[PDB]
Amino acid sequence: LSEQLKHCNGILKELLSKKHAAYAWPFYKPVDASALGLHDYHDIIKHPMDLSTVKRKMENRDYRDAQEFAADVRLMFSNCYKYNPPDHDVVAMARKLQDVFEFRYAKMPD
Ligand SMILES: COc1cc(OC)c2c(=O)[nH]c(-c3cc(C)c(OCCO)c(C)c3)nc2c1
Repeated sequence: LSEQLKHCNGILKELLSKKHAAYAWPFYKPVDASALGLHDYHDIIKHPMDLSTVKRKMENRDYRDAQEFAADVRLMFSNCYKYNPPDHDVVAMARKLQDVFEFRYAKMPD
């Protein structure tokens, strides 16, 4: 599972790469609810998550296994699906980035 954590890190790097930037960018940094006018965001979302936070946790060796890492990535998408009207542009972007994630996560080495 050092090997599994390296697969996870590879996924993370891909998610942050220019390849996916057109739909990944809203996930780069924590949602700035204040800035955006989303004054209910932190009443609705108990545990914010974003790719910069996942990167910091990987860098700090916070994740002890692939499943812990995946839980944070899925939390980030679930927060998006919870908060937003399902026709919002950001939800379309979340679906696309999550397709990238789930297909490559599935290729995890034993
Ligand atoms: C700039 O990055 C983001 C990332 C986001 O999530 C990962 C979101 C997100 O979850 N919702 C919204 C968002 C923004 C506005 C101004 C909204 O009001 C529409 C008018 O009623 C709504 C419903 C959602 N913007 C994000 C921006």
